[PDB]
Amino acid sequence: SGAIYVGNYRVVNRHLATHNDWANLVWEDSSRDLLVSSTTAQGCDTIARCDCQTGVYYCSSRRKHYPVSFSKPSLIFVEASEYYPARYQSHLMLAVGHSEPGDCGGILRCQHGVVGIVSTGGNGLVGFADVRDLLWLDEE
Ligand SMILES: COc1ccccc1CC(=O)N1C[C@H](C(N)=O)[C@@H](C)C1
Ligand SMILES: [Zn+2]
Repeated sequence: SGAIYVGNYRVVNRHLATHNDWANLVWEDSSRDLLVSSTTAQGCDTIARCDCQTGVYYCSSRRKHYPVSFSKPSLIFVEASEYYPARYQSHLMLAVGHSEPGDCGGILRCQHGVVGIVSTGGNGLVGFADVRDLLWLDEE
């Protein structure tokens, strides 16, 4: 589990969105595994607007933050899970790192801010849904 809280937005994995998220929906995209809902309170996270390919992510199944090198956002084939069939997921970045299904939502960050959230993994890989192109998260 986990979310990004920037401005009056909450960014979560679409597959973990709650009824309150759907009832306060701003934007969702199944191909990216992302959903954004509105919040009453202002958040403290800031979004990175950069080209970093190194950062640090939070892994709840180890209670640890790990440094990682990750690929550029791309269209990658992801195997079937409890939440989606096997399909291509867009804007996904892969790294070598520990992950388990409930690690989705952990933040990946660089010196500029939040880069994305854990969305996929297995066998010593972890995949992150990028948010750096969603410029509207920084306003209104
Ligand atoms: C945290 O991910 C794992 C880690 C180890 C093993 C398996 C997983 C699960 C995993 O790969 N997915 C990909 C799915 C997607 N974003 O399409 C999502 C619903 C679950
Ligand atoms: Zn950066």
